[PDB]
Amino acid sequence: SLYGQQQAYAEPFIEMMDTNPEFRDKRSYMKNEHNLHDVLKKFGNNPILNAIILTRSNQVAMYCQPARYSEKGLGFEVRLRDLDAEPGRKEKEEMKRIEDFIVNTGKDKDVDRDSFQTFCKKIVRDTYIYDQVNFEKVFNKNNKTKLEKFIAVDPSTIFYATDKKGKIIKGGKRFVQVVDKRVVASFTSRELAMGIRNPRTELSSSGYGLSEVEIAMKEFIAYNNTESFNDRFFSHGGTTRGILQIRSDQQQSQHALENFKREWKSSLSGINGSWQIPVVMADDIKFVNMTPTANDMQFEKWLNYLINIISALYGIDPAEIGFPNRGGATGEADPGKKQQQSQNKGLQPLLRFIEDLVNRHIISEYGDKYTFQFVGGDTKSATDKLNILKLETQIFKTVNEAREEQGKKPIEGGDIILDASFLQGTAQLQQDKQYNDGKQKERLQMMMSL
Amino acid sequence: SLYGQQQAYAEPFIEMMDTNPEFRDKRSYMKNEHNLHDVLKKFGNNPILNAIILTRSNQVAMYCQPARYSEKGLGFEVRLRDLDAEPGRKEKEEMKRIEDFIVNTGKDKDVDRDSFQTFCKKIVRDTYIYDQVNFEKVFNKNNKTKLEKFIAVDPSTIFYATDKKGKIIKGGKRFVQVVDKRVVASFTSRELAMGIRNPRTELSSSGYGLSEVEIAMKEFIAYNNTESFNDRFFSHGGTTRGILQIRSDQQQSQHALENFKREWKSSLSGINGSWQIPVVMADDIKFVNMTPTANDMQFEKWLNYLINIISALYGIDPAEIGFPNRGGATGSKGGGKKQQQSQNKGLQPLLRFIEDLVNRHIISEYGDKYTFQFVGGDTKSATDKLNILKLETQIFKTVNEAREEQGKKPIEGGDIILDASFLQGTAQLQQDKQYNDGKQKERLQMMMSL
Repeated sequence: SLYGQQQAYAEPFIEMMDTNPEFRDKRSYMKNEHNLHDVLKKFGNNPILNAIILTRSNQVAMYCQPARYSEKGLGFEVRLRDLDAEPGRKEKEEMKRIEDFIVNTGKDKDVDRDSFQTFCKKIVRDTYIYDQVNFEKVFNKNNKTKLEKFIAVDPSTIFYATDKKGKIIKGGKRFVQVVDKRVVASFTSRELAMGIRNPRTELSSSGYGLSEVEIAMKEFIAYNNTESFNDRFFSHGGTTRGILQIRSDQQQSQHALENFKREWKSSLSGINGSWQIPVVMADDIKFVNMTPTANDMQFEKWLNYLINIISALYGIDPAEIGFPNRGGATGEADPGKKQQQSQNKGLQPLLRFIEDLVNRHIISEYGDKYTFQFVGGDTKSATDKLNILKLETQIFKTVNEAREEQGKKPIEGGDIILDASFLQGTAQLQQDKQYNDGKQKERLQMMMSL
Repeated sequence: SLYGQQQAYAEPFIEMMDTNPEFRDKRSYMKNEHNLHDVLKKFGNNPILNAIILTRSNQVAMYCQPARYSEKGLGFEVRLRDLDAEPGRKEKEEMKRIEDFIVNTGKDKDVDRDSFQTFCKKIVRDTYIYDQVNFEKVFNKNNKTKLEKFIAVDPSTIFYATDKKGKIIKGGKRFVQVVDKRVVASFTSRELAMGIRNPRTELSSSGYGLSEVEIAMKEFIAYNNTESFNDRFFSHGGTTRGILQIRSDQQQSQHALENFKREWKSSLSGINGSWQIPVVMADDIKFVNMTPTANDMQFEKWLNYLINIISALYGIDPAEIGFPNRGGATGSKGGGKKQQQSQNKGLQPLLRFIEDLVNRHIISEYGDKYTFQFVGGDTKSATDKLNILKLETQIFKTVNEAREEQGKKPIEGGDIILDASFLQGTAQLQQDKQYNDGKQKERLQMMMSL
């Protein structure tokens, strides 16, 4: 079973003829092809796809540092799940250790290992080429329970392992690594993550993703063709403006024509000849125009159309990558702005996907009490914090509580709210005390008299 | 019966010739087709349809996490139905357990199981391809009453089961799974959900949905044809600008013409030849133009029109997906309001549909006291909460009640509202008390004197 024991079938009921009994082939949507990722790998140098991958991964890279150490507060943090909990002395250190582990991408620091930044850039590129992310988790050899490293692995080499009965293996070696169409390694679900953004219920999809490169492939071909078309004007074309037809009773001999070419170039070529006019006394002279007087690129609208569609599949603004956004007219609790809508639509899903992968696979080694999240900045300058506390000191905080939150010594005459009504209250209660004191003393004096 | 015992017929009275006695065929609206879902499956790779499915499912994916743990408040929550109730100590834990179950998509955590995010993306894709969502509910083997997992199922495999009398089964195994036109599984209403967005009263609709892909199918075909037309200029066309007609008493031999081609390319081709002009002394020379001097894509308006219709059926702005908008040329205005309206107009129906499905099928296992809802954020920052409490402390709250809500010890001189009128009242009442004390003591002393 793919997920677990179920009475509904989740895989093709009849075993399709995979080339190998041991793993499920990555069939194209129409099953016209069985090695789809070897097709898609050919597009990894596409300039548009690479512009998207680079812009997205550059945006992502800003979060990669811990917010804890980043004075602007931008980055990620590891936090307790419950907002109501106060972390214990050991929990704060364990969270700092997990943060450090993530930063180093492993237990010890080692310059030979990817940083978290390099890891994230890798898996972003892999998502947008293959729609398949894999990274291996390597546990300590002496203690299988102790994680030491996680490293991203080439997704084109990772396949679901299949039983001889054509069923996908669960609980065992769920995954195999295949090179030259032989299995070179195998992994359990414990040892290898797989992440997919575009899941399908389709039985024959066999749990694999769905690349936008597959969907947009016709568009990519059309784009490539129009680029080659426009370039071949110079590379292969005839740029010749026209033919100068000179006509007489008989064609000139080749010798005559070649010394006429010499008179021409010696009299009219370059800057030196540039404004002279030839006089020619042929019987008739005609010039046939074979090209437009002013050439420019063709099919520009076609290009914009194609690129707009590809951008809509990837969820990016064409104008963010130097193209017209067809239709223009750009579309929160914050007073945000139109562009931020595009930023958000592009950015939060990818970050959330990465968060999901990290939470499921790494933090889960430390148990569910912790959470990994990326966090944006805050609008909490000294001015804003002082305004907030200026209200809390009216509503809640005595001077000394405020000072204590700063670590500043309490002062005699603190422990009061800074409101005149509070003082009128305390002056009332003081008078009340002095009155009750008088009343009780005179009562006592009368009782002693009686 | 389809719904229940009723005297109005809800199904075709005469049994239509279904291919199999055991299940109801998914006939097309006109009954022109009996295998409708195998028709629609061919469109699941359409770039427009996939752009819509991906944008919608990316929008939905943000809500999958619990709001409880999300400091911005965005996500979902499990809640008591009544807003007036206060949850008991055990109810809070039961709600947390149900939330955890939903997040994990099952009782235990298991990296091999779909997350809720993957489930939602799946069922969104299924709604927008088939207008049919199915997921199986798996109960504990020892206790059939205890739910363990829910898993999304391929909607193309799920059919209504029919009695030998051609009536749809109720109370029994209402559903069957059919693969290769044999029944591989069966389900009760307890074990399988079905969700439909586009219901019909039409008797022959037999309880199935209605995909927008079926309605728009002509438009999709026209789209495909216009795309092929525009692409075939490069793939198959003659791009040849024109014919250079040279004419003389007799055509040149092939040898002469081929060494004329050699003179031509050796003198005029590429950048190297780019600005030279040939002189030719044929009797007459003509150039016949066969194409426009400037080619571009054709039928662009037709494309915009088609995609506008498809977007209007799906309820999405074409500008959201990279097309000019005509239905709202110059956008729309009145009611950030433009963004808010467009976003919610797309998103809220699908979210409400998922909520309804979850409430009916999952939460109902725990009884009607609870509800599952997606919840947006709120503008309830510390600033807003402090403003609110700054009013409540004038209207309701003494300093000490506020401090208690913070868990901070009450202070002598609290128990007062921070309004000067309240203190002026209490200052009056104190004097009133001192007067009544004097009056009563002097009354008693006078009575004792008399």
